Amino acid sequence: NDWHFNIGAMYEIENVEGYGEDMDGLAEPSVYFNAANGPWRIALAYYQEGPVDYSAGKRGTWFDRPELEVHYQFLENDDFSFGLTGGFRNYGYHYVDEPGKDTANMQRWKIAPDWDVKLTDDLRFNGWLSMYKFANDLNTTGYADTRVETETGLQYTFNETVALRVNYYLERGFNMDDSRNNGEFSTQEIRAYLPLTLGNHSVTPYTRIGLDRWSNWDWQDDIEREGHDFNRVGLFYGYDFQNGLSVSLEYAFEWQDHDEGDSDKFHYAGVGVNYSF
Ligand SMILES: CCCCCCCCCCCC[N+](C)(C)[O-]
Ligand SMILES: CCCCCCCCCCCC[N+](C)(C)[O-]
Ligand SMILES: CCCCCCCCCCCC[N+](C)(C)[O-]
Ligand SMILES: CCCCCCCCCCCC[N+](C)(C)[O-]
Ligand SMILES: CCCCCCCCCCCC[N+](C)(C)[O-]
Ligand SMILES: CCCCCCCCCCCC[N+](C)(C)[O-]
Ligand SMILES: CCCCCCCCCCCC[N+](C)(C)[O-]
Ligand SMILES: CCCCCCCCCCCC[N+](C)(C)[O-]
Ligand SMILES: CCCCCCCCCCCC[N+](C)(C)[O-]
Ligand SMILES: CCCCCCCCCCCC[N+](C)(C)[O-]
Ligand SMILES: CCCCCCCCCCCC[N+](C)(C)[O-]
Ligand SMILES: CCCCCCCCCCCC[N+](C)(C)[O-]
Ligand SMILES: CCCCCCCCCCCC[N+](C)(C)[O-]
Ligand SMILES: CCCCCCCCCCCC[N+](C)(C)[O-]
Ligand SMILES: CCCCCCCCCCCC[N+](C)(C)[O-]
Ligand SMILES: CCCCCCCCCCCC[N+](C)(C)[O-]
Ligand SMILES: CCCCCCCCCCCC[N+](C)(C)[O-]
Ligand SMILES: CCCCCCCCCCCC[N+](C)(C)[O-]
Ligand SMILES: CCCCCCCCCCCC[N+](C)(C)[O-]
Ligand SMILES: CCCCCCCCCCCC[N+](C)(C)[O-]
Ligand SMILES: CCCCCCCCCCCC[N+](C)(C)[O-]
Ligand SMILES: CCCCCCCCCCCC[N+](C)(C)[O-]
Ligand SMILES: CCCCCCCCCCCC[N+](C)(C)[O-]
Ligand SMILES: CCCCCCCCCCCC[N+](C)(C)[O-]
Ligand SMILES: CCCCCCCCCCCC[N+](C)(C)[O-]
Ligand SMILES: CCCCCCCCCCCC[N+](C)(C)[O-]
Ligand SMILES: CCCCCCCCCCCC[N+](C)(C)[O-]
Ligand SMILES: CCCCCCCCCCCC[N+](C)(C)[O-]
Ligand SMILES: CCCCCCCCCCCC[N+](C)(C)[O-]
Ligand SMILES: CCCCCCCCCCCC[N+](C)(C)[O-]
Ligand SMILES: CCCCCCCCCCCC[N+](C)(C)[O-]
Ligand SMILES: CCCCCCCCCCCC[N+](C)(C)[O-]
Ligand SMILES: CCCCCCCCCCCC[N+](C)(C)[O-]
Ligand SMILES: CCCCCCCCCCCC[N+](C)(C)[O-]
Ligand SMILES: CCCCCCCCCCCC[N+](C)(C)[O-]
Ligand SMILES: CCCCCCCCCCCC[N+](C)(C)[O-]
Ligand SMILES: CCCCCCCCCCCC[N+](C)(C)[O-]
Ligand SMILES: CCCCCCCCCCCC[N+](C)(C)[O-]
Ligand SMILES: [Ca+2]
Ligand SMILES: [Ca+2]
Ligand SMILES: [Ca+2]
Ligand SMILES: [Ca+2]
Ligand SMILES: [Ca+2]
Ligand SMILES: [Ca+2]
Ligand SMILES: [Ca+2]
Ligand SMILES: [Ca+2]
Ligand SMILES: [Ca+2]
Repeated sequence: NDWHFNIGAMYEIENVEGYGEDMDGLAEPSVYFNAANGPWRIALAYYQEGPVDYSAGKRGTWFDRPELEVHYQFLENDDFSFGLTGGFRNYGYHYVDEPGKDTANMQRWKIAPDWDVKLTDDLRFNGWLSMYKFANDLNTTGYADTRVETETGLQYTFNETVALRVNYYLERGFNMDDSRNNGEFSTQEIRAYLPLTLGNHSVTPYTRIGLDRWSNWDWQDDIEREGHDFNRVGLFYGYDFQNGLSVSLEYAFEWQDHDEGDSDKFHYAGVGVNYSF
């Protein structure tokens, strides 16, 4: 035995500047709770996402997203670790001035291997990969029935204060049922992180470098895919209290170049707390 728990909350913001589809930005509140006992770990989350008009005081089309995940660690050694996560979410949508739409419920099932393997005293290879099935209101939801996503690479530890991580990242959305159509996309990036450790402070500068990316949200009128270049930099800061409440702040800017398109400017901001017990 022994049980250990974490509870926490996050508020985050995502916003393409201009009063576009995300009006004044996407605001996203969430709470989560998790519980671990040796090889088992179980996690609950609730989270909402939708655009906001702050002066009008209004939400646009938004969803909430309750979630359950259980993870089993098959093996954990300094030399090797392999674990597997099952999960499930419901995305409950509430439409606002979308003609012929009110409500929808779409589920998402995921299986995800995860691994860590020691290369030398200082260098490790780690990653996970997830496979997702979306299930119910796909035509009104406009999601694609299937997607894969992975982040995998190398981590070098220089000392107790500095480490570096480079990852390859991929996200692909695609439909295995050819009667669809909706929301296919593909993103590939390299992400690099430079975590820095001093006492109770973690500050980590990071960046994502675009490799290749396309979307086709307008497929019904324009069936060819739109290409993009995105590059992001950000900074994460956290502080441990040491008891074990901890808090964190994060900010990132992203340049969004389109092939057809004037470019966009995107900001992400977030704060969170949690408490381990
Ligand atoms: C569905 C909720 C499950 C109840 C979880 C609450 C248990 C709190 C116990 C705190 C004890 C701290 N402990 C055992 C980790 O040392
Ligand atoms: C209002 C929803 C937020 C609830 C999520 C929990 C936030 C962190 C909990 C605060 C720490 C608890 N405490 C006093 C034992 O440290
Ligand atoms: C540093 C503590 C920050 C606390 C921020 C306040 C949390 C928001 C409370 C949610 C309730 C919103 N409301 C009024 C619609 O019910
Ligand atoms: C102490 C933390 C407070 C700093 C808050 C920084 C504000 C970021 C503004 C992002 C703009 C998007 N917004 C708010 C209009 O949705
Ligand atoms: C300081 C950490 C985060 C503060 C704000 C956290 C808001 C969490 C609220 C839980 C989300 C559920 N709900 C109903 C608001 O969507
Ligand atoms: C993280 C475990 C689940 C706790 C969240 C409560 C279930 C969803 C109910 C909707 C309102 C969420 N709430 C109370 C935080 O605002
Ligand atoms: C000592 C209690 C600490 C509070 C956190 C543990 C409860 C989280 C799990 C309850 C799930 C929330 N619910 C009931 C709305 O589904
Ligand atoms: C659905 C969320 C899963 C969390 C449930 C795990 C709670 C187990 C509580 C047993 C704790 C017994 N104790 C205090 C002696 O450790
Ligand atoms: C989906 C696979 C079935 C597993 C469902 C999740 C339940 C986890 C069991 C927790 C076991 C913890 N323990 C040994 C203290 O009982
Ligand atoms: C994971 C927590 C257990 C299930 C909580 C049920 C909340 C799911 C969302 C339904 C909408 C909630 N509501 C009416 C406050 O918006
Ligand atoms: C049994 C615990 C599982 C927690 C996560 C499951 C949330 C499902 C709630 C969705 C309810 C939507 N509904 C039925 C109102 O349309
Ligand atoms: C998707 C969540 C992971 C569920 C994995 C199922 C648990 C397998 C545990 C079997 C342990 C067998 N063993 C090693 C004791 O012989
Ligand atoms: C909670 C465990 C459930 C795991 C389900 C994982 C689904 C991965 C999606 C790809 C499957 C596509 N499909 C339906 C044609 O087979
Ligand atoms: C390797 C562990 C995988 C977990 C087994 C998959 C069971 C869940 C299958 C998803 C659909 C479940 N259903 C039809 C009852 O809703
Ligand atoms: C890894 C945990 C497995 C999640 C258990 C499933 C909970 C809710 C299932 C609701 C089924 C939804 N629907 C429409 C397919 O019936
Ligand atoms: C799995 C997709 C979510 C990305 C963040 C997860 C970090 C790597 C996976 C760790 C496995 C989960 N667990 C319980 C060991 O923390
Ligand atoms: C794709 C190749 C991955 C790199 C693997 C090569 C790592 C070299 C390990 C050197 C180990 C030295 N030794 C035996 C003393 O430990
Ligand atoms: C993918 C092509 C080469 C990259 C493989 C990973 C790095 C190999 C370095 C392992 C360490 C070798 N040595 C002799 C310094 O220990
Ligand atoms: C997919 C890997 C790309 C090939 C390029 C990697 C070459 C350098 C690998 C890092 C090893 C340097 N070293 C041994 C000190 O850490
Ligand atoms: C982190 C995932 C980001 C990439 C794609 C998100 C899935 C969107 C699929 C189409 C959904 C359209 N809409 C506006 C209803 O969300
Ligand atoms: C250890 C660092 C891992 C980085 C390895 C570099 C990934 C190469 C990506 C291949 C390019 C994909 N494609 C087909 C769009 O060009
Ligand atoms: C050490 C990390 C190296 C990254 C290699 C992992 C798989 C990358 C190749 C995926 C190519 C994607 N695709 C098919 C769209 O080109
Ligand atoms: C995550 C990618 C791996 C980057 C590899 C970093 C190479 C470190 C070489 C440092 C040389 C060691 N030193 C100072 C003793 O000379
Ligand atoms: C390397 C240790 C620190 C890693 C954390 C840095 C990035 C955290 C990303 C937070 C969430 C941003 N996102 C993907 C939701 O938009
Ligand atoms: C948002 C960035 C915040 C910057 C705070 C970083 C300051 C680290 C101070 C290191 C000194 C810690 N100390 C005294 C325990 O050694
Ligand atoms: C290893 C992660 C370090 C975080 C990223 C640091 C920024 C490096 C990229 C150059 C930034 C150029 N500029 C002005 C367009 O931002
Ligand atoms: C901070 C690591 C070095 C990053 C260098 C690549 C940054 C990509 C920014 C736009 C791409 C322009 N290009 C091809 C000249 O790099
Ligand atoms: C530290 C290891 C160095 C790996 C750095 C990864 C950059 C290679 C670029 C991958 C493919 C580039 N391209 C053009 C296919 O997108
Ligand atoms: C921290 C080491 C990472 C090295 C970064 C490698 C940059 C790969 C070049 C990407 C350029 C892709 N493209 C086609 C948009 O120019
Ligand atoms: C560890 C690196 C693995 C090698 C991945 C790089 C494969 C290059 C793929 C070239 C694809 C050309 N294209 C885009 C026309 O298909
Ligand atoms: C909204 C940001 C919350 C950050 C609060 C945490 C600040 C770190 C406290 C600094 C040091 C206190 N100390 C160690 C001198 O006692
Ligand atoms: C400049 C940010 C203000 C910091 C907020 C006040 C909380 C004080 C931090 C408690 C420090 C206790 N500590 C970690 C020395 O043991
Ligand atoms: C960073 C946000 C400010 C939250 C306040 C931080 C609490 C610091 C210490 C918690 C209580 C510690 N205690 C009672 C032993 O001193
Ligand atoms: C913990 C991170 C908090 C620091 C906030 C980041 C400082 C940079 C200010 C945002 C710059 C916006 N931009 C790129 C449009 O100039
Ligand atoms: C508590 C740490 C201090 C918070 C710092 C807040 C400054 C971030 C503002 C970034 C927004 C700049 N802008 C409007 C060009 O995007
Ligand atoms: C740089 C860290 C950012 C932490 C705060 C994230 C939440 C910001 C709250 C959104 C601001 C809304 N507002 C005031 C523009 O209307
Ligand atoms: C530095 C502490 C910041 C705590 C973050 C919680 C503040 C955001 C919650 C209030 C909502 C503000 N908003 C986005 C409606 O303008
Ligand atoms: C925001 C809710 C935070 C509550 C977290 C912890 C409550 C559990 C009590 C700790 C241990 C005391 N006792 C004997 C039950 O173990
Ligand atoms: Ca998001
Ligand atoms: Ca805009
Ligand atoms: Ca906007
Ligand atoms: Ca306004
Ligand atoms: Ca610490
Ligand atoms: Ca198109
Ligand atoms: Ca087009
Ligand atoms: Ca492209
Ligand atoms: Ca352009």
